[PDB]
Amino acid sequence: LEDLLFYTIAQEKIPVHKFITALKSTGLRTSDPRLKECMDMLRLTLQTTSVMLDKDLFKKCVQSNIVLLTQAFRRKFVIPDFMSFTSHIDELYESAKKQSGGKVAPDLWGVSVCTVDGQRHSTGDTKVPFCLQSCVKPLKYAIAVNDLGTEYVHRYVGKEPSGLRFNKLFLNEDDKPHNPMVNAGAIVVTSLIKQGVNNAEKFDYVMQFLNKMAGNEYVGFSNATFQSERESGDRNFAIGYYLKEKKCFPEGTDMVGILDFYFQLCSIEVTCESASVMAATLANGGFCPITGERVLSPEAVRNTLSLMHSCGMYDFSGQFAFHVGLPAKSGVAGGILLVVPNVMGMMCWSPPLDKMGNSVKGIHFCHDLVSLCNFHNYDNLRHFAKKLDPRRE
Amino acid sequence: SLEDLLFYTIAEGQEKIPVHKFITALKSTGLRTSDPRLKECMDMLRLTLVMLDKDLFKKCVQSNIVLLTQAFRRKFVIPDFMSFTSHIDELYESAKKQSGGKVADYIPQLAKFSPDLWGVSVCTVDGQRHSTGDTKVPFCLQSCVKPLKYAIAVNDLGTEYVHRYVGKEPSGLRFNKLFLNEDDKPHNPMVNAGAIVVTSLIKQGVNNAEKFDYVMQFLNKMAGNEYVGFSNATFQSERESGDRNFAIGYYLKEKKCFPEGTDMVGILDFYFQLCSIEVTCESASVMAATLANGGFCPITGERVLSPEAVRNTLSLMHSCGMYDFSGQFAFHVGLPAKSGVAGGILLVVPNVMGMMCWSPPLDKMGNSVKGIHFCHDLVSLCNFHNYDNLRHFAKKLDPRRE
Amino acid sequence: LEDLLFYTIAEKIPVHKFITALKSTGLRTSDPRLKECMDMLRLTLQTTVMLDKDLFKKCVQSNIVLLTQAFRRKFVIPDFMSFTSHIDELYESAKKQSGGKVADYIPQLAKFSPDLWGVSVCTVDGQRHSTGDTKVPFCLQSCVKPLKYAIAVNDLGTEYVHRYVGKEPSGLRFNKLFLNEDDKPHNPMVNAGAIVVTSLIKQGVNNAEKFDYVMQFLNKMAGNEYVGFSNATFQSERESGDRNFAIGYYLKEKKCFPEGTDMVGILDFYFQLCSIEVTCESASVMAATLANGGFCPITGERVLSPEAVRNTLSLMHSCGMYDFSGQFAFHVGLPAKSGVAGGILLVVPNVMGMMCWSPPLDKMGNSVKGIHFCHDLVSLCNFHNYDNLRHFAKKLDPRRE
Amino acid sequence: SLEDLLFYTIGQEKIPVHKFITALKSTGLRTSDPRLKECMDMLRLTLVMLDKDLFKKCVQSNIVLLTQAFRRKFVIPDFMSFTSHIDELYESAKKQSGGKVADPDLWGVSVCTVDGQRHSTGDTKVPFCLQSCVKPLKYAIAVNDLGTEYVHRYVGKEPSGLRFNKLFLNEDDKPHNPMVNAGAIVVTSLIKQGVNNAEKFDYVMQFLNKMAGNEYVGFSNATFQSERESGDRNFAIGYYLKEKKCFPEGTDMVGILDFYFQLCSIEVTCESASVMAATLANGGFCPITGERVLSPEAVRNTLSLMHSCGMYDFSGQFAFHVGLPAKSGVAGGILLVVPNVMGMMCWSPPLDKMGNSVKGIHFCHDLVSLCNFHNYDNLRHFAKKLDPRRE
Ligand SMILES: O=C(Cc1cccc(C(=O)O)c1)Nc1nnc(N[C@@H]2CCN(c3cccnn3)C2)s1
Ligand SMILES: O=C(Cc1cccc(C(=O)O)c1)Nc1nnc(N[C@@H]2CCN(c3cccnn3)C2)s1
Repeated sequence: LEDLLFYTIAQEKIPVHKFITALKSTGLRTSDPRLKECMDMLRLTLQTTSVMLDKDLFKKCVQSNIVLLTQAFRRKFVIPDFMSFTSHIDELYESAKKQSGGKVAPDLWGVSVCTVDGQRHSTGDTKVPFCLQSCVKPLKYAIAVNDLGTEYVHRYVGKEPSGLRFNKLFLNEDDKPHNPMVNAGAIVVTSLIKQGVNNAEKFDYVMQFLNKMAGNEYVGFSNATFQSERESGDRNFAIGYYLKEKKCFPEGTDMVGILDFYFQLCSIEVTCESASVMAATLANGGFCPITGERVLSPEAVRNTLSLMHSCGMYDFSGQFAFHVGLPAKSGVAGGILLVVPNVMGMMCWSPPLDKMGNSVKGIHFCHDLVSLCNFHNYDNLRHFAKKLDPRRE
Repeated sequence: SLEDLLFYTIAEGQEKIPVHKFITALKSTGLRTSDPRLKECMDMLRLTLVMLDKDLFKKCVQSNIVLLTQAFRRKFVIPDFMSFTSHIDELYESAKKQSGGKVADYIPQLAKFSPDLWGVSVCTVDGQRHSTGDTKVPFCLQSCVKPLKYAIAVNDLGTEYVHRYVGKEPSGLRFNKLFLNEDDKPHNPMVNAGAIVVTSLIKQGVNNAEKFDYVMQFLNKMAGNEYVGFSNATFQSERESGDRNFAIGYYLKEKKCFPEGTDMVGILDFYFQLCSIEVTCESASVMAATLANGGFCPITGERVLSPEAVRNTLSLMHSCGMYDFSGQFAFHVGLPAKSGVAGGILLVVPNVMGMMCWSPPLDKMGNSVKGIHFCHDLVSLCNFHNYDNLRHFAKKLDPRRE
Repeated sequence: LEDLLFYTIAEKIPVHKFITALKSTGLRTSDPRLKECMDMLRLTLQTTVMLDKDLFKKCVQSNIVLLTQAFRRKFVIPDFMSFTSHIDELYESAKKQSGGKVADYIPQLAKFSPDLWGVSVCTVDGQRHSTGDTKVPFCLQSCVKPLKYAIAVNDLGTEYVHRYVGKEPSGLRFNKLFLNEDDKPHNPMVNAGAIVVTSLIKQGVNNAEKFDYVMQFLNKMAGNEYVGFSNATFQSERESGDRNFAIGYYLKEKKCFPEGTDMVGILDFYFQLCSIEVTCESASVMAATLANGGFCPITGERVLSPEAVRNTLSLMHSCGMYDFSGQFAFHVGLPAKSGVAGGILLVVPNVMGMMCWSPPLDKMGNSVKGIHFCHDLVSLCNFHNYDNLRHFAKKLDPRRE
Repeated sequence: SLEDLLFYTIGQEKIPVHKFITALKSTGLRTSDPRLKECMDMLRLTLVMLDKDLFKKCVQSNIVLLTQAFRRKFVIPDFMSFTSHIDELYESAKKQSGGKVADPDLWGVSVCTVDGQRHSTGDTKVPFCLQSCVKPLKYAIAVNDLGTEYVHRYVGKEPSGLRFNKLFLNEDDKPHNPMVNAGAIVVTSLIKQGVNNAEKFDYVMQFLNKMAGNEYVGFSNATFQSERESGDRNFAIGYYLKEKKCFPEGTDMVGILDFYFQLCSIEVTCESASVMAATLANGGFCPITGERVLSPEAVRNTLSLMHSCGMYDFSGQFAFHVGLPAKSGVAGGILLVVPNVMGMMCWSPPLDKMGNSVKGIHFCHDLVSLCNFHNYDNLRHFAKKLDPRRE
């Protein structure tokens, strides 16, 4: 298997740089956690002789990681021609870049891609930290369903868009918040997680869960955003008191403590790069693609994607489901967390928002992405007219 | 050569293949001997008529060799079809025990149907077929026709024109009491007001008899020429008790929701006719499979609908297709479906198969009790939910795999 | 007594002096209750311009009760001349407000000059005053809604009528919903409620007889002044009545009609009732019948039961001015009903009826000049439902010397 | 002279004091009436037989009021016959024993006419909290001090219609009216702005004392503590209004909520509350003191909104059948105004499903079935009703 792969890259010896170039062109990064042993071995070899790899040295280096390297080089990844795909991503990025309207809650614009096989691409401002805000709502819902199951969670929150052209009603007709993607629903979801412990431990628990979803890439916290959310959270206090009065919380809930935790969760920071990996975990059935670790149950992921599909883009949710047909979640910092199930996760970020509250550039990019590729939920992988299918050669 | 390869597969060391042995093997892939794409092969077999040498076999199968090769090399979307239909039969028998609900009675033609009629038909995107129960009994599409006529409208007129007159979203728990959204358009094509507007868009400028003929011809193609009929007795009854639909018609007219030059009372007549179109589970499953197969009819290979028409139809069936149960159905079942008052549920598994489930008794939401029960069990068993993962699906079975 | 009254007006009374004094009370010489007196005066000017004690007694004796109340300043508004002078000033002030749009949805409405403006007053004692265009016929339209509701309650009682229609404003939900939560039209003053009310009247006879019955009832309310019919308005209403057909089918589906109703026949009758014509003068008498507990003030006949009148006034108060109803109830505080021809039927209970008419409508559908006049009227006089009769700051109380 | 005329009406040489007192009470006035203070002081100084001269000395300072009383010029001339009807209505409502006390057999009705004629039956001297019955009173204070235009920049003027009171704000982002909780909360924020809550409360208490002609007004600290501990719905309203900028600039919203709970906890008796209602019936003048308490504008606006908005979700039915401005509260009080005639307070703790006192609702319907008091009854033609304004 090491030999087979040796011949593919070879003709007596392989220069190390040639192996690295070929590896990167598959879309994997040399820092990928699943390539740690291989890359450690290569570094050790460049020490123990001072740039050329025979059959035997090669086998020694790649043997621990041979399954993944074989899939990579045999073009078995979900997107086999990754270089051609990222060239299209860059063109969509540049086209969205020209849409400069909208209002910040301005010129920063980044897009990151992580496939379900861990292939990575970034364009623009993808290493700048920003708060998740409402992008965290699907993530904490997934955690709640993961730990508690669908039946328990949906005793407290509903499963459908309100329809009302406003977040204006807090409760559906059964006295539950409409869904986990609206503020009242996210507040109730927050109350379900890790009940019985203090806020510091609840927060640590959620942070550890997000670290795993992001394959240990950047997850941080903006104390400045937290302070500001809590000082202008009058609408959220209104929701909290309303839910308390209507008995919407689990028995023994400290409602004002839950609101504080809620503001903390909104203030969690990511980059486009780290958030794309979180989205890829959702695209990959709850397994983190760059570590192989099982993070969320399949039930948690399926429910989260269903509700992002119908409820994730504020009052634009219905239009977005129809035209784009992908589970997505927007936030006021300008983030759009986007999932292409079975294919990839993305995070798009540009601060200026349209009248609906959605990033202008991200919305434009999402429409162009589905115009180009047969990724709409109800596109037919068989016949798709003029679209490109990046899953094929 | 391809015919020879296939000859050896069926021959298994023998010099000649008995005809019955070829037919049995063919049926076990899921294809029917009547499949329109196997016409030349079956014609040749009839001309030959009970033993087939290499040469005679090649003469018979040569015109249809591509399809027969895919069949016998287990390349169909569901390779182990026999095992799959065994699961379908178990789900069928389990739903059969759920005999609650009430048959619709508001007209004599609905009230007449036995509560105990129950059929399920499957047609995969490769034309593999299976039926259990009462699958050859005609019943009216009723609201099951709504996605089909919307697909026709989008096919002929494009998304932009159609959605100038009808919206694209569920109204939400505002029930179905409001006829128009805030932009004075019916909320979507799956509610009565939206379907009435859609009906006014089709084949404009010709009389109702020609509009109806056109729609009937279109449904014939979607069904691969299987049973499509018309119930004049249902039509007469719909039209005499259609007070709610007349209220909608006058309301839309007042709010100028129709294309210029519309004869609103004539459109209502056409609407009642379309609701009275009859299918069987068998023929409707093929229509659903056309939608699962990106607009190509799987048992004919004919392009019937544009990709845009099919995608838009499936999107709206997903969110709007099961009356007030639409949101719950989208969440738990996660498949585009459309129910009707005759007890039909038209069900699409994109890229995999179409189905029609039919049982007259309806739940409190208006949906077939047995069909709803079957749809839940189907997705509990198989990784067919829209947001199931194709790689990691816990203990579900994936019928696309060996 | 005739003698007492003789001395009040008096050795001999010139006829012209008796007539001018009579007119200054606000009564008209044509008042039906003065017929015998005026007949006797005309006969006297034929036989034998001067009236001694004896001739006077012969003339006024048949009508002496009414003439005594008139001359002893016992009418509801004793200084009527001073009151009508205020009415005229309010009229002239509203005349300057010439904004709004004439209704155009049918040719018969679109036709009316924006500048037509009339106000007529009829007190509960039959005192009359008109200013401006008060003898021009126009269709009641929605102004007929309280009148046919009153007829229904008169003939059938409150409990029967309110089995089919509700008793409350829908709330600023506007009038997009045809039915309340109990599947009844919200009240008799909205189109769906008026359609159901129409189905209750004179059931079991044909439309021609239903119409004749309503017309005879309106004639009595108007003390036999002008009540007519605009066939041209009727034809136009019926050919563009799409919204009303929508309501009719909706009500039929929801079983809102009395058993055996011919819904399309009811719609036809509904359009006929909307096309009934009045003048400001004749409609003010209809409003005065409602102000006077169901007795027509110029004939003394009782047109409607006390129950019918009370219920009609209650619903005009809360539901009568379309989406402006709540604002109108708060600021003006009088039962009123508007219509798309520019009419405002206005009732001051225990005091008077009025009809204000000016075609140009505001954005709510109410006559701009009529609305302006109604506000000024209550700013000036202590007529608001919740003004006090004893302590009213700087308002004038016309029912007081 | 007026004292002499009155002397003759009450053909002896001398009037026993008891005979003057019993005749006075039969007009409906009480001997403690503040407007009869000088007369009753003089009688006490005199103390049992009164000649022409002594009588004149006693009644002279109050002679105008005593003349109206004895000449049957009061709004209800045959008061004794009227109170006999009130007692029958009282006994008939007494038999309606359903409903649930807010989480019991007490029943009182008090009448005060616009002329200060008084009658009570049942439990009319037991203190209970106004609760929502305070809403029209504080709205009247706000309009009195600030005018209609300013107040209605912050609160609307109409019933919401909506199934219940599920929406806090109308389409213009104002609470629908002053009689719903959100509207009363905004009204509370308008009163005596810029001073602390203790002074705002003192000011309102002084205003209520005048409306009640100085009869019983108290405060239930126990009710206040309970309202604030379970006021989650009111905190939701407060935060919602704050977010939508519904309060005057510089408002301390949590302080306003505290004041709101205090105002709900003010105590009255049926007797003292009937006088407050009579102030509203009498154009803003307190009938038993003659003092001007509220502007005519404040009173008219208050009565208009009580008419359409005062009886929770029963308001539209009540307006149609009863046709009188009224305001109910969760302690079982119904404050009722018959404009130009009288105020009443009905109190019985058990409430119907709408939140209204069962006995009070029954009494209000019977009162208008009997008498031509509906706002759209006619004063000349009224079928078989009794008109208590006539002899
Ligand atoms: O109708 C129901 C379901 C429900 C909620 C509570 C009780 C029931 C029941 O009757 O069982 C039903 N939902 C509701 N959700 N939220 C409501 N009110 C909140 C606070 C006030 N508000 C608005 C919005 C716009 C304008 N003004 N105020 C939104 S009402
Ligand atoms: O006002 C909007 C626009 C719109 C659309 C979606 C939501 C809203 C909203 O209420 O916020 C408004 N649309 C409407 N569509 N249909 C309406 N009325 C029809 C006939 C009468 N009717 C009913 C229903 C129940 C009871 N009574 N009559 C249905 S009015």
